[PDB]
Amino acid sequence: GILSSFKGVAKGVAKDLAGKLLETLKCKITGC
Repeated sequence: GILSSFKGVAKGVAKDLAGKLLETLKCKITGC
């Protein structure tokens, strides 16, 4: 389903988006 894919992944996008694009520094800082 689309909703399944979104709620599975999109639900935590607010923080994790930065985790991906800024992996070089957010994940090092926050510990993603």
